[PDB]
Amino acid sequence: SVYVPDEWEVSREKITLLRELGQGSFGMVYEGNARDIIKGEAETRVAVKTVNESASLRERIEFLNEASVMKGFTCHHVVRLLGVVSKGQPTLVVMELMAHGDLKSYLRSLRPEAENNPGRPPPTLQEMIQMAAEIADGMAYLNAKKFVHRDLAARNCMVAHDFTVKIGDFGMTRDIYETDYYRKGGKGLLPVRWMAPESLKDGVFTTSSDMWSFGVVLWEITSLAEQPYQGLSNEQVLKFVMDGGYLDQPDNCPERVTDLMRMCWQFNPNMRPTFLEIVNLLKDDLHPSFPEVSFFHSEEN
Ligand SMILES: O=C1N=Nc2nnc(-c3c(-c4ccccc4)nn4ccccc34)cc21
Repeated sequence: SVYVPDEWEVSREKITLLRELGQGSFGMVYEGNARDIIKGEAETRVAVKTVNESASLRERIEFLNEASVMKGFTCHHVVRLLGVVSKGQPTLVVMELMAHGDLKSYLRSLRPEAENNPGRPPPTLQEMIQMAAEIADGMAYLNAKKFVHRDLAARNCMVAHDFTVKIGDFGMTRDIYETDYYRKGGKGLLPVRWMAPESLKDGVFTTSSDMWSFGVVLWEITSLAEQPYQGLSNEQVLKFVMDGGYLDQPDNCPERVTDLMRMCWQFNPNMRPTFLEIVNLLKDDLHPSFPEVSFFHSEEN
C-alpha cells in the first residue's frame, strides 16, 4: 500500500468530467475532455475511471496500483492508459475513449429484439474475422510482454469510434457483468464459463488458457454474447469443462470461426495455438490498415 506519483501524473485541472458512461466494478466511469494529455493534440476525448466515494485511502492506492499495470503497454489493439490524478480527490485514471463501450454490451445491442438496437445488423463473416484478428493481435502483444490476461471475454474487449475492437481497459466489468463471475474463497472472482480446464482444476493461468478464453470470445461474437452454457450453474460448468466438455457452436456459425474455436479448446494446453499463429491464419483477409498498426507486422514482434 504505497502509490508513488510518476510521469503519468496529470494535473486535475486538465480533466473535465462530462457524462456517465457506466459503473466499473470499483467505481463510476465517465466520458471527459482532457487538455494537453496526448502530444500533438490540444484536447482529447477520454474515458475517466474513478473509485466509489466510500473507498478508503488504501483502496484508492490498490486502485491506482491495479490501473498502473497498463503503463508499460503500447499497442493499437489494447486500450491505452493516458494519465493518472492521484493528488487530492477524487482519484482519477484517464483512458483512451472507446465510443461503443465493451464488446459484450455492444454485441447484445445487435440482437434483432434488443431495446437499444443501433440499426446495425449482426456481424458479417468478414467483420468477425477482422474482430478476431484485432483481439488476437492485442493478445499477442500482451503475451509477448509475458503478460497473462486471465480474464479474456467479450465484456473485457472494447469497441472504438471506428469499430476497431481492442483488448479493453483491464478489470472493468465485474459490476455490470457480475453474474459472469463465480466467487471462490481463496481464488477470488472466477469467470468459470470462460476458463480453461487446467485453470479450473489447478488454478493455473497461462497464455494457453488465454487462448481457451479467446475461443469463448469467438463463440460470443457468433452468438451475440449469450451466456456460455446457459442453464448450467457455475459449479456444473466447472465440472463439465474439467471433464472435457466445451461449447457447441451457435446456430449458423461460419465454418472458419468454428475451426478457430476447436483449436482453442484442445484439452492439452500445449496443443493450443499461440495468438501470433491465429493472426497468421487470418492475415490475408483483413483491412489494408492492419499491417500499418498491428503488433504482428511490427519490428517489435
Ligand atoms: O474503462 C474504459 N477505458 N476506456 C473506455 N471507453 N469506454 C468505456 C465505456 C463503458 C464502460 C465499460 C466498462 C465499465 C464501465 C463503463 N460504457 N460505455 C458506454 C458507451 C461508451 C463508452 C463506454 C469505458 C472505458
